[PDB]
Amino acid sequence: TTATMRQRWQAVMMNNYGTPPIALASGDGAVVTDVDGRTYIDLLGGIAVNVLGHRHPAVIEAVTRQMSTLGHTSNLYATEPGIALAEELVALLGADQRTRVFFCNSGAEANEAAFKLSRLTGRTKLVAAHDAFHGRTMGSLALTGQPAKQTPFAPLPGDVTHVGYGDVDALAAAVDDHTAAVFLEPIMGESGVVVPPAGYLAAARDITARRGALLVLDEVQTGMGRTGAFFAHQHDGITPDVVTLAKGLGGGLPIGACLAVGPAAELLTPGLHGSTFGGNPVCAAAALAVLRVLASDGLVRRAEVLGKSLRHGIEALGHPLIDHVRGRGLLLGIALTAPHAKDAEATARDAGYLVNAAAPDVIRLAPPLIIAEAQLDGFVAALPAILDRAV
Amino acid sequence: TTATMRQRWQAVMMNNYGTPPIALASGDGAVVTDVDGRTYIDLLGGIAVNVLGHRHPAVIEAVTRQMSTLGHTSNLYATEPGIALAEELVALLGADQRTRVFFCNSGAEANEAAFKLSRLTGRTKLVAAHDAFHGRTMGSLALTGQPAKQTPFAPLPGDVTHVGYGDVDALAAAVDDHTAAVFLEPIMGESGVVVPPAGYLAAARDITARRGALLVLDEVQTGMGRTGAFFAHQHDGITPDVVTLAKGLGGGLPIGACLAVGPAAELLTPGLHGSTFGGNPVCAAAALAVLRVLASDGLVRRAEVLGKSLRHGIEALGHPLIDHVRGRGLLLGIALTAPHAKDAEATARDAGYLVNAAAPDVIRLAPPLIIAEAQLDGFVAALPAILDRAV
Repeated sequence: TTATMRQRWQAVMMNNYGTPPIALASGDGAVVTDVDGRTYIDLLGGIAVNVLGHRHPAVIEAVTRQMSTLGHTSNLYATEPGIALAEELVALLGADQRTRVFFCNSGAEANEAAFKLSRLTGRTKLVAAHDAFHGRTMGSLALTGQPAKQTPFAPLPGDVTHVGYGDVDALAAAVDDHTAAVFLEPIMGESGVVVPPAGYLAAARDITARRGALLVLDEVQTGMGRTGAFFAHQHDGITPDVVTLAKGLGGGLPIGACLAVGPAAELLTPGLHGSTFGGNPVCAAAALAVLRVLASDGLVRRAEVLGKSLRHGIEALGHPLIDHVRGRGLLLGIALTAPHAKDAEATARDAGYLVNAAAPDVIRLAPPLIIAEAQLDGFVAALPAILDRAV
Repeated sequence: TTATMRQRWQAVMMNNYGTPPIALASGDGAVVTDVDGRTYIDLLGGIAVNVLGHRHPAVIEAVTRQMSTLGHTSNLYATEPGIALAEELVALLGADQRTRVFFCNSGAEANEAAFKLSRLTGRTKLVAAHDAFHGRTMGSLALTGQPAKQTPFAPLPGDVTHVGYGDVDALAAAVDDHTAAVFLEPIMGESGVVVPPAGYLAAARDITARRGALLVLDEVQTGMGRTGAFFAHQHDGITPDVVTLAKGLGGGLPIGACLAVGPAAELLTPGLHGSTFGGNPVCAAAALAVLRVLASDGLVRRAEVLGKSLRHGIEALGHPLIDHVRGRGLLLGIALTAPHAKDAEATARDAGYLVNAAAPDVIRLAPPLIIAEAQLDGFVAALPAILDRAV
C-alpha cells in the first residue's frame, strides 16, 4: 500500500526531499505502475534521466552482458566500455581540436570536475546565471544560482558572480581577465525550461574567448539528443571549452562525464583528480547502448518532430491558463498565466500523467524519447481538464 | 592487445590517472584476465570495491531482476529497494537513537552530504587528519589531508584544520565550541592502511561530544564488513553522529550513503540537499544483495579469520624487507623497511597478483571477501620472491 511505503520512508530516510506522494513498483517504456496498481504516463522521465524509458531491451542486454564479463575495476586498469564510450562522445561533440574525457557518477560530480579544471587556468573567479542549477555538492552548489539553497551551507567555494540569464551586457560586465570560466545551461531546466535569447550562447562564447575564460556548457539535462541535436549547444554553432553530461547519459544507470576541448583537455595531469567508480564497465556499457539506440532508431530527429507537434498541440488548446510553451525538442515548459503549476502537477497525477512543477507557474515535461505519439496526444487532450481542476 | 588498448586510452581519456599499465578483459570471482590472456589474482578488489568479486550470481540476479521491474525514478517517488536498503543499513549500525539515511553515488558525495550537515550546526570549523582521504570534489577535497592534491584547486571550502592522525592531545587541542565536525577514517586507507592507537576513536568520540562537534566516521573503505565488523568503528564500541559509506556498498555498482544519528538525522529538511540518481532501484538492489550474501555466507567473520591467517603468514616469512604488517581483517598494509612498494607492485604483477603501492613503503591489500584462503596462501608463498625481485 502507498501509506505503508510512505510510512516506511518517513521512518528511515532523511527528510531532504520531503515525503514522496506516490510509491512506484514497476515501469515499462513510458508507463509506470504504483504499488496500488495505478498506471501513469511518464512525461518527466525521472527528471530527464530515462531517455529510453524503463526496461529498454538494449540497455538490459548491455548491462547483463557486461556484468557477466567484467565489472568494476577502477581506473588503475584500462577497460573497453569506458574507452569506447569516450570515443563515441568525442565523435558526437565533433570539435576540431583534441577532446578528452573524464568519467564520474553524477551531474554534480561532472561540474565539480569542470570547477577543478577552472582552477588549473590560474584564475579563481567564476560566473554563472541567477536561477541556474549545476548540482548540490559544495563546488557545484557555489555555481548553482539559488541563494535560498546556498545560504544555509555558506561559506561556499569562491569566487562566483551570478548574472541574469540571457543578458548579454550583464555577462560581458561580469567577465574579465580574472575570470576562469563561465558556466551556463543552454536551457535552464530546473528553473522552468528557460530558453535564452537567440544569440546568447554565441555571445558567451565570444565574451569568454576575448577575455581568456573557459566556456563551460552544462548539458546534464539538455543533452542526449533531447532537443533535436545531441548537444543542445550544437543548435547554436559554437564549440565550448568544457561540456558536462549526466542524467540520461546512462539510460538510468549512474554515470556522468566531463569533456574538455583543446588546451582545456590537457589541464588535468596524473594524480590531480579521480573518482573510484568513474568509467566503470557496467555503467559505460549502458551508456554505449543508449547511444546506439539513439542513432539506430533516429530518436534525436524524432525528439525535434514530436517536440514541435507537442508544442503546437498544447498551444492549439487556447487555454486561458497557458501563456506559452517554451523549450526545444522533448524538453518543454508550459508557462502559466497564474501560479497553479503545483496544483496542476497533482491534478495531472489524478488524470494519470507525471509532470513537474518546476516553478510556481511552469510545468516541465521531459518525456522518454521513446514516448508514443498517442501517449502525448492523450496528455494534450487531458490538459484542459487538468488545468481547470487545478484552478 | 594491451598496447592497442593503451593507445586508445591515451588518445581520448584525460590524463588525471596517467595511463593504466594493464588492460582487463574479463573477471570471475577474484581472478581477472587481461586482453592478452594473462590471469591475475586480485588482492586489491578495484580498491576495496569488489567485496564479492566479479560475476557474483546474487548481484547479477538482483540487478537483472530489478532492471526488468523498475529502473531509475528519482526521489520524487518512493521505491522499495532504497527504503529496504536504508532499513538494513540502519539495523547494521545499531545506534540507540533514530538514524536516517541519504543515498548518493560515491564516497566523495557521501562526505559532501556530511559536510553540508556540518554546516547546519551553525558552525564552520572542521577538523580532519593529515594524510586522510575523503574524496576529490571541492568539499571533500578540503577534508582530504593531502596538500599536493589540494593546493592546485585553492581556495577550497573552509575552515579546515588538519591534525596528526592518532594523536589524542592534538585532536583535543583542535576541537573547540566553534568546531562543526571531526572527520576521521577508522583506518586511513589511501595513506597506507594506517591504524590508530588503541583508544583513539573512543577519545575522538568523547572530545567531540563534550565540545558539541559532530563525529563523522568515513567508512567508505573500512566498511562492508572488511575488518571483521560491519563498520570498523564497531570494534571500538562507539557510535558516531554521521557515518559515510561507498566503494563496496554496491558490490561494484555505484552507490554511496550518509547515515546520521540522533539530532544530526534531523538537520536536513526538505529542499536542502539531493542527488538525481541517489537511491535508485538498480544500485540499491545490488547493495541489498551484497548485504544478503555477507550475512548468509558469514563473510564478515570470515574476513577476520582470513586477515589473521594472512597477517600471521606474512609475519612468519621473516623477510628483511618487511618491517611490519598492519590493518584488520581484509584491509591490510605491508610496511616495508625501504621505499620499494612501487617496485613490489610491479613484481607482484609479474607473478600474477594485483596489489597497490599505497605509499612508497606500504603495499596495500583489499581482496574480495570471497577470496579463497588458498589464493591468499599462494600470495604469501610467492611474496619472498616478489620482494627479492623488488629490491
